[PDB]
Amino acid sequence: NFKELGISDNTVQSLESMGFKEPTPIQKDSIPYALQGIDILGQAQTGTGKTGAFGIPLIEKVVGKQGVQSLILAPTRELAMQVAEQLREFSRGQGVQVVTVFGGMPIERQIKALKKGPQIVVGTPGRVIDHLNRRTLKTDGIHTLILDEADEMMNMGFIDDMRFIMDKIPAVQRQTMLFSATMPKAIQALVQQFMKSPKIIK
Ligand SMILES: Nc1ncnc2c1ncn2[C@@H]1O[C@H](COP(=O)(O)O)[C@@H](O)[C@H]1O
Repeated sequence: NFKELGISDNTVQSLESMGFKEPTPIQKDSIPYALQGIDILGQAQTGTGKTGAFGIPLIEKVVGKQGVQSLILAPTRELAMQVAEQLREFSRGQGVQVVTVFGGMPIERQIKALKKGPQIVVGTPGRVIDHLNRRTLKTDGIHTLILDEADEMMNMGFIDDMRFIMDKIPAVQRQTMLFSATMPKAIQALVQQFMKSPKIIK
């Protein structure tokens, strides 16, 4: 169960309340490794429980810390919103802020949210780069970087954006996770250059 995987009591209560009675296979396989700080390469698709697989240990990692601690990249506004909603449910009542940054709104609204130093930022690669270029997303405290559906981000033209983000965020103290159903050459290059010999989970 989630307790036996190493998850704290308050987070487990929140998971139970959202209907997570038992971990999924990918959560059982990933979570103990994610908690150990190891880089993870997940070959998984929606339906597996992959949001919980990265999100649950991320909550355990950032709770009680200050400033932007983690960045999750998603291919679409819709997936970003869904991931952010789940993370807010996981972390219910523990003082964790989650901020979403994607296109379609003026960037001023997001800048204001980022000034408060949310522990978790979830965004699309293009919008994230806008904040990096404006210095409104500080990378100095970012200790976890998650690429959700890396193949889909590449299908939408974001490979250079992903490369840039992975190069710009300091790597030595960073834990990186990459989830993707397919791994074409461009994605394999990201793993080889920007990750630390990740554990492969299938
Ligand atoms: N351990 C679990 N028990 C029941 N439902 C879950 C569990 N983990 C994830 N889910 C749900 O599984 C669906 C697929 O999640 P994902 O693969 O993260 O897109 C989502 O609706 C989640 O809420």
